[PDB]
Amino acid sequence: VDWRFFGRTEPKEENKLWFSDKITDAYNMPQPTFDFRFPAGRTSKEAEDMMTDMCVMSAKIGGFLPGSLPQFMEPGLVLHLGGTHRMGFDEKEDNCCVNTDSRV
Amino acid sequence: NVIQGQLMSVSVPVNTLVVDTLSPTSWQASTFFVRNGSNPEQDPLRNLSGQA
Amino acid sequence: KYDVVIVGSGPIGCTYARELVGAGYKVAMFDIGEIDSGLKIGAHKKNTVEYQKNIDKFVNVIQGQLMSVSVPVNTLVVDTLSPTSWQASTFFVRNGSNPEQDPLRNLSGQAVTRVVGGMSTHWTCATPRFDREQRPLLVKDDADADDAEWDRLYTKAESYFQTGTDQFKESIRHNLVLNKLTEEYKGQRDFQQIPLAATRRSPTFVEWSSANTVFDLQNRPNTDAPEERFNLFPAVACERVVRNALNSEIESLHIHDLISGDRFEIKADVYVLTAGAVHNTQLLVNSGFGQLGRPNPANPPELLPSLGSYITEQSLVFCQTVMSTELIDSVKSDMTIRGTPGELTYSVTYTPGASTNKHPDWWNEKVKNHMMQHQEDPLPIPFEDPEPQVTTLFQPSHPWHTQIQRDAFSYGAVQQSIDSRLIVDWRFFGRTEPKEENKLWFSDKITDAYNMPQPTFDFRFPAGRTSKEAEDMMTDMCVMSAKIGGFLPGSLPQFMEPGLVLHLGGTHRMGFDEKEDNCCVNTDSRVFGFKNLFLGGCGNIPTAYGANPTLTAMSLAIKSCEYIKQNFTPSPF
Amino acid sequence: KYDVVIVGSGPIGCTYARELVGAGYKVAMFDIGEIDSGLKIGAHKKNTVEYQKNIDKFVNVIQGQLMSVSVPVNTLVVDTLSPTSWQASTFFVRNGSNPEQDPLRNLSGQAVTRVVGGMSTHWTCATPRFDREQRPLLVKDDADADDAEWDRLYTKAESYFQTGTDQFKESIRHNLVLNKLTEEYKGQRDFQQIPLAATRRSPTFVEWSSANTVFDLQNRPNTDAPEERFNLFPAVACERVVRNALNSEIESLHIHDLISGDRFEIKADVYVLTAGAVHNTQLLVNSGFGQLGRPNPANPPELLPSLGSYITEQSLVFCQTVMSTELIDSVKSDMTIRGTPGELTYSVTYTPGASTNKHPDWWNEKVKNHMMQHQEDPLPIPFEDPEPQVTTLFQPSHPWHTQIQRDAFSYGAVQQSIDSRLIVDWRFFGRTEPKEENKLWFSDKITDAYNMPQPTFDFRFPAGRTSKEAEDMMTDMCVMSAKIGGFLPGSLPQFMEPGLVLHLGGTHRMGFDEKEDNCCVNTDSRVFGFKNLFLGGCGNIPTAYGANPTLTAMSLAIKSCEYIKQNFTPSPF
Ligand SMILES: *Cc1cc2c(cc1C)nc1c(=O)[nH]c(=O)nc-1n2C[C@H](O)[C@H](O)[C@H](O)COP(=O)(O)OP(=O)(O)OC[C@H]1O[C@@H](n2cnc3c(N)ncnc32)[C@H](O)[C@@H]1O
Ligand SMILES: *Cc1cc2c(cc1C)nc1c(=O)[nH]c(=O)nc-1n2C[C@H](O)[C@H](O)[C@H](O)COP(=O)(O)OP(=O)(O)OC[C@H]1O[C@@H](n2cnc3c(N)ncnc32)[C@H](O)[C@@H]1O
Repeated sequence: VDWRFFGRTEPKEENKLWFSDKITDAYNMPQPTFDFRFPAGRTSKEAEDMMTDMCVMSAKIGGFLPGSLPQFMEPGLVLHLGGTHRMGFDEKEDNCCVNTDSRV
Repeated sequence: NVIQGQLMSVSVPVNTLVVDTLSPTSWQASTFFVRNGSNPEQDPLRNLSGQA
Repeated sequence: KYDVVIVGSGPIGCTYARELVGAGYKVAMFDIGEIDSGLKIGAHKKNTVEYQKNIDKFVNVIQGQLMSVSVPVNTLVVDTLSPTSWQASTFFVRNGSNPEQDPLRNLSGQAVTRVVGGMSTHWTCATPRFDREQRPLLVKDDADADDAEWDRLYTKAESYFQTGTDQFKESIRHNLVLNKLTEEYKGQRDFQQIPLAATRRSPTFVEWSSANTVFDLQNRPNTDAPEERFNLFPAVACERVVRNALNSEIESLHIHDLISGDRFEIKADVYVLTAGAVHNTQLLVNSGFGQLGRPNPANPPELLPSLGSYITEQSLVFCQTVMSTELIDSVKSDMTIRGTPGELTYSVTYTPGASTNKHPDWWNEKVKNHMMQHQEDPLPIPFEDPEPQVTTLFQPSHPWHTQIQRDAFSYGAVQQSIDSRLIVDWRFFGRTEPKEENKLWFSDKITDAYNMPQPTFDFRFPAGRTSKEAEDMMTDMCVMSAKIGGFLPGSLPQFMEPGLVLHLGGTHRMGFDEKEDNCCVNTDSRVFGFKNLFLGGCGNIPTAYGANPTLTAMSLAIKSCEYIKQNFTPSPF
Repeated sequence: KYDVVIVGSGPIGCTYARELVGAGYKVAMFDIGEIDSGLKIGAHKKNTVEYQKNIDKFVNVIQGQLMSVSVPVNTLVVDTLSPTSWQASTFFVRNGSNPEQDPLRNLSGQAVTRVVGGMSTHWTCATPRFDREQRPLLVKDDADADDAEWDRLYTKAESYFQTGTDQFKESIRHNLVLNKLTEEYKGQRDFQQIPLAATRRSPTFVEWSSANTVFDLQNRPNTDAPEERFNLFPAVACERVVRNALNSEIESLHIHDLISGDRFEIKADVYVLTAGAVHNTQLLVNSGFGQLGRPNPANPPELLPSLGSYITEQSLVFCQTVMSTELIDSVKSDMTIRGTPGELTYSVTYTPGASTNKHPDWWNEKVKNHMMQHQEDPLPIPFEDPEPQVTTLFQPSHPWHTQIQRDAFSYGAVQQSIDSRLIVDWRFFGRTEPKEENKLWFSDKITDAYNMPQPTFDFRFPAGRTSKEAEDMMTDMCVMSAKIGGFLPGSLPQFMEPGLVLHLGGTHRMGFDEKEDNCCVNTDSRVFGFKNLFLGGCGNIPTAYGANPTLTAMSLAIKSCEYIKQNFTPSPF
């Protein structure tokens, strides 16, 4: 049995996806670059509490499989990236890019 | 394998792993230079290395 | 001819030596292994200046002297050989494997050490007492008297080992870990330093105890002990104790000198076997106790039917953690920190004696000095900080022993990327119910490297409580360790191979009545029916225990020595 | 105050001790390391009965005492940590790494051993002579006289080491390998047993030589040597030799007692440094020879400008093979074999003395007995067969040393599937041209675990001949080994990490003229300009060599002792 537990990440202004003005990708487009750390506070506290929850819960079904012991996966392997062009009611007030009609 | 076959990494930092078991006749650079499609802008410690 | 012969120069044999040499007996001691620890015979191998400056190297020394007890026949397929290479058509018995061994009913991790001083040349030195729930009875039907007997014996044992609980009191990391854990358990689990057989000599050097601490193993008489009589004979395999016909006395010991190759017999009044849990059993079975060969429930042994049954070994779980931001920041919580490290304006200061300080001035001085003198280093932990040595001892509500430390460890290339000061080891040790079906037996056909009957395990962790607790123990380590930091990749929470822990007991177990308690020795460690044969070691322990057993084994050995002293007279000098 | 002080108790220090104690000098010897080899001080650690019954365990003992010289700063990314774990924002200097070390210009495999007896406590004991093409000149402009000098010195060195070439003559596997290789090379390469410093005591036990063989390291005078004077002082770090102003004499040696922590100075007439290739250099640079810090071509050292330059280390390639069907079948070529193993009609017979037999009766007896008494075993090789010990020595046409053996090896789980009798190790060792740009230097800021200037390598294998030969050497091992069997998966042909081989030379090299030969010592191993300072060890070797260097180092040390004997008078007893 596989266990995958997925945590929530607070949006923080310092967490960015930006694009190189010099370097390009395979399609000659500006090369994507991440400036990302999991926020301190709630996000990190919950992530570790989440790991513990999976250890506790999974023990009810059986022991860990060697070679697949409890672990954090590499950041962004999960592919659930959001907030790169985020929605809100007011551009300035909600620090966002699109409205609730997804209109820029 | 099908999943792995179509996930292309977004930003790969410059690799700095030391391989010092090469033959003396093999060419080797004196630095860990930007290679193999790595992104030289990418700080390896502030990445989403798994993003694809 | 001697008064007493002791087989094995481990810390339990040395306990007998210490007591009986001191009492004026003419003692001989034999060990199959050799003197290979320095001029302090049987001393701890980690007590060199060079090891304590390169501590992770010591794991190699441990590995170098753990020889696997029973290896099953290997059936791994290698089909990438060249076509010209020879290959058998079957997975035949090879490379010292034991063909009697079922690979799925083994203690694959069980190993033995054959060197003077035994495993005490390399052990971790943790010497906790067993609480009542883990401990065999020495007095029946009076718990107070039983507690008093145990307290007196353990106190003497702690004396011999030089057990202390204060040698790591000035470690920042020790404190950091202990102080956090004790805050998080609501007063319902107590955390202390692991009781350690060790004496600190300086802030960077600890003299770990060993067999040598217990008894120095020098031949006597000598200048320091002109009226004592002791000889030690290394590289002598003890092969057989010779039973009389009535099974009431041992009459000699057969030995094989490994150097000359000659075989002798040695006469003593008293024979003590302290060859370890595995090798005590083997020597007994080779002498006609229990039985050789696959055991049959139809045909039980007539002599010591319980020998080699009810064996126990602990479940062991392990991980490492990387210390949390919260804890690293707390190290420096009392400091005012201004500027950027390495720049002209950088400073780290504290106010001595301030009441709002979390830490005493000794801590703050060390941290401030480290931070100001090593501005290239981003951690507040000083460089020669002693390692954490933390436990919460076994209790009914958490019936497992715990050790939270930073022991010698061979980090992989990627783990070595993590600063060692951040790394904490977790080892949790479970207790195993004694079950008659769990056995150590010996082949009637196959022999080991010393031409002795080959040991074979028939072991599974008992169903019920033992297995339920082991898994609850794994969970406890996941929960507890999360309070200090996340898991270190490559050292994620795992069960270790059965018997890697080396806390095997019950192979020649103690009780009040041979039949009623299904046992082999009485509370004097005397073999039932025999006037003059005693066994010492963890194999005597008949109970389900989680804590490290050597101190308890030693305590039983002191009691056994008292019996010998009360009943056998030393020969005249 | 002593006549002679020797720094280091390795086999080269013991050579000086042997010669000079014997000649009647009052000798002191210091070693930073401790006595930890048994009561035979400085003896080979593989000389226990237990290791020779469990030989693959000995690799752990070697690993346990090789401390890396210079480790670069690690920059491996671990990004699978929990978010609560502390992490630095940079790959900062940690875990004892050397921040001066360029990771791409290192000898990452270089390590040192600090124990009494040095590396001779664990070495492989191969003691070949160097042919002319590898060997420094002791006499200029007369090759015959040079050859005579070398023959006399090597002969004495072989005596001290107890070097032999016959101790493995009855190994089936030795023969199987040697006899095949010599048939396949058309008479143009000669194969012999590796000359080994060792004395066989029985068919399953070899007493490997060490420093102890050379000099027993017991204090004198003693009962065996009432008129000799020697003291050995372990756990003493030798820190500095004190130069006079004219750089013509050493005036004292500063020492640090590691146990008490006190620092002393010791006066002698003669100072000999035998602390190894790395640590001789370090002790000299700490005493003001050469220079501390990153070297500058602008600003060369005024004292011993060649110290720490022209360093050489060998290229080393390795694989293992699994013995071919052709060779395994040849073992039993003289046998008539009828029936199926384990069945009533199975038999294996030969005709003694038959002329058409390929093998002598001693071989055929062993094989027939093995095959008939172990019918469960599919191989014709007896179980306690000694290991192969085969070489073809360096020659102009194949300028690399070779060793074809079966040494201690920690096989992975899958390799352990292959019967050990089938497995053969290949190690080929190349020669490295001395180049001025190849350096060992010492940090002016960073210190090692003993508070001494931190060693740093600036090394690449020279372009040209050295690199061309190394790759030709790899190819030679692929070609040669294929004659015996295919490669063992997990041990495929590979270059080992630079300096793992531990045959570093040229760090304080010998020659006739300091300026002309770019060197540090003369052919008496005397430091140029100094009346009373001598260096011993592989660091003296100035040439490109492939063969194992210790015997050659020892030969130079005997010559140095002769000079000391001719020029310094022992003090009166
Ligand atoms: C391996 C080790 C063990 C250890 C541990 C960590 C490791 C890496 N840490 C421990 C700790 O923190 N606390 C604790 O209580 N125990 C720890 N251990 C285990 C401990 O070392 C053993 O429990 C203890 O050493 C047992 O003592 P004992 O004296 O009973 O047995 P021994 O040390 O194994 O020595 C027995 C000897 O007798 C010899 N021998 C064996 N067979 C023969 C024969 N046939 N003839 C003559 N002599 C024999 C051995 O060679 C040996 O020295
Ligand atoms: C590691 C080993 C080495 C070895 C080998 C296999 C391995 C696994 N096999 C070899 C073989 O088959 N043939 C051969 O010729 N060499 C082999 N080697 C290498 C060999 O062991 C060395 O070449 C030899 O031991 C060198 O001898 P030497 O006497 O020059 O040096 P040493 O053995 O390193 O001992 C030097 C000692 O001095 C000490 N020390 C170091 N620093 C100090 C200071 N500051 N003060 C006082 N003492 C110092 C050491 O502790 C040491 O014992």
